[PDB]
Amino acid sequence: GLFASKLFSNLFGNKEMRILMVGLDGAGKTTVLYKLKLGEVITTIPTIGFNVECVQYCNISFTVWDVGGQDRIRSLWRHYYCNTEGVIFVVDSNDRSRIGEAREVMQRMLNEDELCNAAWLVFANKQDLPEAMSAAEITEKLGLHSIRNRPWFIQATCATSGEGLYEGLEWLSNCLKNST
Ligand SMILES: Nc1nc2c(ncn2[C@@H]2O[C@H](COP(=O)(O)OP(=O)(O)OP(=O)(O)O)[C@@H](O)[C@H]2O)c(=O)[nH]1
Ligand SMILES: *SCC1=CC(C)(C)N(O)C1(C)C
Ligand SMILES: *SCC1=CC(C)(C)N(O)C1(C)C
Ligand SMILES: *SCC1=CC(C)(C)N(O)C1(C)C
Ligand SMILES: *SCC1=CC(C)(C)N(O)C1(C)C
Ligand SMILES: *SCC1=CC(C)(C)N(O)C1(C)C
Repeated sequence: GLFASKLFSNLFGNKEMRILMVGLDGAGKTTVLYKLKLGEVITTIPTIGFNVECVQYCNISFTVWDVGGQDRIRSLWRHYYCNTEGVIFVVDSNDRSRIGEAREVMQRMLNEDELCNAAWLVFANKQDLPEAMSAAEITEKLGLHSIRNRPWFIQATCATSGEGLYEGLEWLSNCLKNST
């Protein structure tokens, strides 16, 4: 009775994963979310609020909400509505000038008690740019090797084409597998 009823409870919980997309106002959170969700790159613009996206992958229903990464939006991050199982931090690779802003911004999100249970998947955007930063530089500067207190990873992605985007959704789904 205890085990059975449990298996019945997962019916309205399993097969569905919650995702969040945020960060800097110039990283390209909107560009990627639309590429993996719509499969095609469209005209992106500064998002002033949040935008949910229903996408299906491997029989699962990944929900990716894209909230403005701007400073003025930073506060809005506390209106996610508690549900995101994993987050997707977008960091511009070709923009070394702000490379510290993105790093410092994620820290604020990572230092939040209200977000100490959500994931932090980092995806270096603008990788398609001829001067796109390598994973070694973005990782080192971000203290990836020095940070082992929060589940976060760095991945090189190109939203303009969408390469590597699929792999990201696959890596996350494996990390939870419900049981986790
Ligand atoms: N070439 C290229 N440009 C990109 C890519 N992702 C974003 N951009 C550029 O970034 C700008 C818009 O990106 P956004 O998706 O609005 O960036 P954001 O992280 O959503 O920031 P806000 O929406 O302002 O909070 C445009 O100039 C796009 O061309 C990418 O993968 N490749
Ligand atoms: S997830 C698709 C979705 C739901 C609803 C709000 C009903 N709209 O029709 C869109 C397509 C945005
Ligand atoms: S979720 C795994 C999946 C199902 C199916 C369509 C049968 N394919 O084999 C993949 C691996 C895409
Ligand atoms: S996280 C707050 C909230 C959301 C929902 C899943 C509907 N829960 O029932 C509560 C009210 C705790
Ligand atoms: S981040 C999840 C959460 C918040 C807080 C109340 C600070 N706790 O540490 C839990 C893990 C319950
Ligand atoms: S989140 C990492 C992950 C989940 C689980 C399937 C439980 N495994 O232990 C790995 C490490 C693959």
